[PDB]
Amino acid sequence: TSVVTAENSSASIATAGIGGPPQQVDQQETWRTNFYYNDVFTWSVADAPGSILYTVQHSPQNNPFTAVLSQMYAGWAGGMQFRFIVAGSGVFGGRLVAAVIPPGIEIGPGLEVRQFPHVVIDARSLEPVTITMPDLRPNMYHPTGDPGLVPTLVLSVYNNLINPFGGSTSAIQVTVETRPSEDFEFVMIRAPSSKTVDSISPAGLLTTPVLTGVGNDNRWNGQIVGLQPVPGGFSTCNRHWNLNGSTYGWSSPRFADIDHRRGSASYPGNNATNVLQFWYANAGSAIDNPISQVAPDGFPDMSFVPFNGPGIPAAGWVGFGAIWNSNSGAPNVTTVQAYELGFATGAPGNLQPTTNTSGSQTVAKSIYAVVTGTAQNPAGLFVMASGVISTPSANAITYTPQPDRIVTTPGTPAAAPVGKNTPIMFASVVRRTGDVNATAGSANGTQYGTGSQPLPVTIGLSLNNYSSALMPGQFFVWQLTFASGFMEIGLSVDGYFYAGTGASTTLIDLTELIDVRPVGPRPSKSTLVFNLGG
Amino acid sequence: TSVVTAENSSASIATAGIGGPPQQVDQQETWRTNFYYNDVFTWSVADAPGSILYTVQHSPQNNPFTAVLSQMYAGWAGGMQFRFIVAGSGVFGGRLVAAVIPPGIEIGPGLEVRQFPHVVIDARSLEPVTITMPDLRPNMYHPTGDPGLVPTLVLSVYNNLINPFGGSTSAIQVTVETRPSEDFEFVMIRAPSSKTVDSISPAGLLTTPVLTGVGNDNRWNGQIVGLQPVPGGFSTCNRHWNLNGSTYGWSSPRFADIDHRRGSASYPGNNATNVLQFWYANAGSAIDNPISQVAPDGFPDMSFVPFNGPGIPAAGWVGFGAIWNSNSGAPNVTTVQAYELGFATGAPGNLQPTTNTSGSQTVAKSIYAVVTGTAQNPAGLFVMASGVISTPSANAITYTPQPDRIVTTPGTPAAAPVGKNTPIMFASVVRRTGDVNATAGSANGTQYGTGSQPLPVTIGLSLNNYSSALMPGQFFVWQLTFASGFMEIGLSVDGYFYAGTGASTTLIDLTELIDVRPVGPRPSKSTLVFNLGG
Repeated sequence: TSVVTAENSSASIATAGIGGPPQQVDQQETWRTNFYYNDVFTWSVADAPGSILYTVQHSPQNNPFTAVLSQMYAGWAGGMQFRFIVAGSGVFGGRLVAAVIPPGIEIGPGLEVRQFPHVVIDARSLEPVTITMPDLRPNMYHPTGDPGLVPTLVLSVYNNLINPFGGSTSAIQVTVETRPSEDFEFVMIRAPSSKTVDSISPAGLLTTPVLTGVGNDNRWNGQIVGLQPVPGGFSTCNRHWNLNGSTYGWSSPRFADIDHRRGSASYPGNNATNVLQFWYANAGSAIDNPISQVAPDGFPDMSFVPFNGPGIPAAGWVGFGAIWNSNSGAPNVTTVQAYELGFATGAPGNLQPTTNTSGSQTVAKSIYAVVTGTAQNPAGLFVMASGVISTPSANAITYTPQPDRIVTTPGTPAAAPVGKNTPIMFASVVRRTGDVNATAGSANGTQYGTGSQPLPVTIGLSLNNYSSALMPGQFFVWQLTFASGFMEIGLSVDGYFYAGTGASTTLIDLTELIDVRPVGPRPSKSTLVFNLGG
Repeated sequence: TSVVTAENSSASIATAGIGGPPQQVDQQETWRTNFYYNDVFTWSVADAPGSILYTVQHSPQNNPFTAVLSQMYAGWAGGMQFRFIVAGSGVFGGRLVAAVIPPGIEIGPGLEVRQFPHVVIDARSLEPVTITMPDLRPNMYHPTGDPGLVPTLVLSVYNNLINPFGGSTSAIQVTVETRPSEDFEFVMIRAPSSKTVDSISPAGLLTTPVLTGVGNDNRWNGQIVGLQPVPGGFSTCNRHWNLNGSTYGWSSPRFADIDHRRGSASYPGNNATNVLQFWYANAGSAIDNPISQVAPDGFPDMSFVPFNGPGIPAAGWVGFGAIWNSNSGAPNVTTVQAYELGFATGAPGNLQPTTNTSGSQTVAKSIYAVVTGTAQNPAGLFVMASGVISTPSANAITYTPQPDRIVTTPGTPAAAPVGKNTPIMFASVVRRTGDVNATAGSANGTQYGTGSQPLPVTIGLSLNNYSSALMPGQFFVWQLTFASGFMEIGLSVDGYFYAGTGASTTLIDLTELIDVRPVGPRPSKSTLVFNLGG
């Protein structure tokens, strides 16, 4: 075998002797002789000449085996060899340029990689193309924890990609591989406790059994069976956490309980027998909720539908609950019922649905008859957190909610389709009131309820800060593999999830889904693949 | 590594010793061992066999690093190595021939490159094809400033390019790369003050922040947000500067002021209360303007629309201004109003719009009521240079101007679509009179006003002479790179800008535009690319 050493090799082990004798310097060790996978990027026909497709800074992490060895060593020095395995086709054309940009030069649109010392990679190349990144460093070694100035490896489009067919295929995958060079070394062994870049990548929170096993939504605690796209956009802010340590809304991530103490109660009719109890409060009276004052913790963020009489309302959010008096509260025995909660205006007269939370008032009307009706001014509610959907007859209404019924607070980031990508929404089979036995079989299509993001993701995002873990303008992409196809699923800086379905409103079933796999950050201009089983 | 020396190598350093010892002659210097980018040309399927695609004369400039080193050296001698990296495809066919034509032979259509000593370059070649241009010179060295007779490198079509598909892709990009040969040298070090070809290429005047940042039009001082093509052609001559140091029109490039002293004034009606003041002068009475006598400096070159009564006219050019008496002028206090200016015939009776400036008369009619109306024969105007567009109601009329309303002087060069290319026109969002709050958001589409060329280009072209900087029959091409595509934009010998959209009238938005890049001269038969985001 032949392992290529760097140009600055003899002065690299010489000046890194301030760390003592070099460690893991044995050239017959396999982890130093073989190339191993590092990354995959995508080269589309929409890429301009001169545009940068791949960028990596010099670091052991670029190799899977020097990233393992760097957690026991407090320092490194030496180069790294990169290989480029274009998937390609013999009908595609266009070249790439790869050059090692020295420290002190910007990496941006104005950079002319073609006038650096470079290597050229064809779109139809069989053998992989190799370049060596030396360790052109001003520090004498890079301590793992603050490495210093490093060279950068930049792939740029030389000639733009052409496909002389037309549609269908428009992007080529290029696989980066990585081997240490002959003068790479480690110094100053440390305890494996912890160190290195002191941040967490957003990769391990979304694993395999989150979609084909356990895993729940943000609205009901239902098992995820589908992703359904929406074209045009939607907004959710209840249990939706963005990539920083913040949210815009109430409802801490737990389906426990809804409890409110102060608010008015009423019932219609002159007779206090077999009526519908109606409870109301304004927005901003929730003193007990430490996150947001606009609602009690666990209140559903849907718009109230105006219904009257004995008719069961279509769609909506009902939950089992009771009303309790204040002053060391013991609830009334003769009122426990299913209640539909929501947001209205003009209570208790002409009730209209509301879109914005400001200027709205929370309402709670019973759907079934109750033999007693109270009207005391201090009163509250106690409603379980998990809910069901009220329906007039069986059949199947629609997936609930629609994108227009979902209430938003002021200052909320909205999902927008960028390119051919479109946002998705996670579906779950939920029980209903028109048919309790809604097993997923025959007797009409079962009801689907859709939340924004998976809860495991909400729990694992709430604690950690990811302000630099994903570079804005891109999304982190996972690779779902079914039994007869595969798909790419993205995750932006706002917590939204993307798939490149385009203008389609068809539910995608995770029945035959097997495994997922991290890839990394990838820009929003690249279309996520849709090679499904169909 | 191996660097190939020339055939006339031993007699090249020998006869260039009249300059003394050779400089930058060190073969281990990287700038002499690596190939670097020089140019890109395009090989279309419309190219005949024998037709010349690429031509370069022998010069250090052909290399990015000997062009840097030539500004400190007053002389050079030796060869240069060229490489040809065809982007290609495995489905394309056809060959090229590259030969070094000696001095004293013409470079034209009758030249048979295939019977010179040549190299053959396939359309589907993976490895680059190398040729060496020796320094076959009659002078003993080439002083930078007057080099003398040089050999020329000519690429010609051997077999014409075939695509056995049909449409879509019809052109291949070929990338020229360049390395100095072993006997290249510099002599007689000079001060870096300045020298070399003593002219400026038209490349640095159109840079990145001219389109996604600062940058204004020739009609209003509005920020450029779009390019819109027109099929059929248009003519503009007001602040439109061609590639020489000349123009055909008035209005020096500055939005300062419009001031005219002599000309007649009138108002209709027997009552001198709440009338529309109307001022007129003939074409050719502007003594104060040193460029052209046909107009005052800053007068808008649009055709007057005939309107009467209290109706606000559709389209047009209005500006805020007042009338002033002569003989050490102090203006009248009781007449300051918005005025619509323009060109008419048959004033003050039957007013008709005019196309040609000869035989026309400049008119200036108020659109709003004014409590005093003068009729003195010596009177003038003072109108601000920046203008707005008068509109009856809100909505959106059209982009203004249309190609037919624009007045031309006699002797004006007209834009014509050549091939599939078509001319473009730079758009800007301008304020209107029907809606002052024309922020680019909701409440109908905002009004777009279109000028001919960017002002930075007018300022940077006015001073310098470019009579040989662009070879006629071609255009200089820049490479715009968006977030999801790219485009080629040309610039001819007449100041017009071209894009290869074809027969389309759709506005192209520079919202996602990032960077531009110079390429060079490219002929008019080559279609500029349109790989946009759609």
